[PDB]
Amino acid sequence: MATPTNAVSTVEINGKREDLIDIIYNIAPYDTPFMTAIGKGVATAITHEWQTD
Amino acid sequence: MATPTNAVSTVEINGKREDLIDIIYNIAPYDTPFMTAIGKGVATAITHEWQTD
Repeated sequence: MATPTNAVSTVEINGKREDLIDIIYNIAPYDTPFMTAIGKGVATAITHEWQTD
Repeated sequence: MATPTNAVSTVEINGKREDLIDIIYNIAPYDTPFMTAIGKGVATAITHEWQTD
């Protein structure tokens, strides 16, 4: 009903390139405060032992 | 049974050395406020005497 009958419109065009941006939006947090706060150490066995007084 | 059938794992081996750290954690307090606050002096006898008025 629209377009002057035999009008060259976006429907008839072939080879229209798509537009996909090269950015992926990810904002999920992955911080580990407790693990960052505490210290590091080495274990040499399945069971790890220490002492208190 | 989620292990290879003929697999040498920590379950069946023997002679594993223990893992005992070389630190002893003691946090008991031993401060003496009243001793630090008051003065110090020398007594030269069994009985110490002074005067008031």
